Amino acid sequence: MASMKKKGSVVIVGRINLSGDTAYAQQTRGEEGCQETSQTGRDKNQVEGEVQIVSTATQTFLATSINGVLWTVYHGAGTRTIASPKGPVTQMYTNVDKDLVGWQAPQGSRSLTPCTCGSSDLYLVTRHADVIPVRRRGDSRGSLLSPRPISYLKGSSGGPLLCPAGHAVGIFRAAVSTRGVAKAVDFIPVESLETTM
Ligand SMILES: COc1ccc2nc(C)c(O[C@@H]3C[C@H]4C(=O)N[C@]5(C(=O)NS(=O)(=O)C6(C)CC6)C[C@H]5/C=C\CCCCC[C@H](NC(=O)OCC5(C(F)(F)F)CC5)C(=O)N4C3)nc2c1
Ligand SMILES: [Zn+2]
Repeated sequence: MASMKKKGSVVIVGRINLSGDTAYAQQTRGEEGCQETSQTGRDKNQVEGEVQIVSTATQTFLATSINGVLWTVYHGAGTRTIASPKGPVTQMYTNVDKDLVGWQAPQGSRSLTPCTCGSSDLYLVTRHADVIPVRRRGDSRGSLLSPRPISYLKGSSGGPLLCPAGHAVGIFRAAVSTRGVAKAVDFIPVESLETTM
């Protein structure tokens, strides 16, 4: 009982810069500092942007700010706190049935606006700053216009699907693959986020 360990916090280790005309990933913290920060839960780094790259001790994925909430997947974050300048921050949303968790958006982040366009021409942003066109096929499904191996999508759960105007349409959750080729993606629709709020 006295030897029971405590799981570390999720740690922001970078971001996907969507500011200019070129999307590109930036790293803000290395492996060693990530491990240190996950154990203390103290992260003094400045946060910027909409899409964060986050990591635990064993997994790395994405987290996206929408309406002042940093959203990500439960299968990445579990019930973990997130590191912040003042210590670990407890999740304000947890829904395992949706594979969804959320924390208050970090100070300095920018939030995407929920989409009300009703458009089916979407764009998935990956951890490698690829902007993949995706056609919406259902409430929670979309097909890649250019299929590719699932390797290129691994580590991008928690990333956004965006409409043509840059609104948040959903959060990337799972990949539909055949023979290792991702033909479609499963995502948490922004409306499901809005009802959880
Ligand atoms: C524990 O408590 C919970 C509660 C609810 C929950 N709900 C889920 C739907 C779920 O799914 C698992 C994780 C997800 C994934 O890996 N997601 C990423 C991703 O990148 N993760 S990650 O960032 O690398 C990582 C692991 C660090 C965090 C985007 C994928 C990228 C590549 C796929 C790799 C092969 C996998 C193909 C697989 N496909 C699929 O399950 O098909 C189903 C389905 C669908 F419609 F798609 F839902 C009916 C057809 C898939 O995508 N899985 C498997 N786990 C949970 C767990
Ligand atoms: Zn829109």
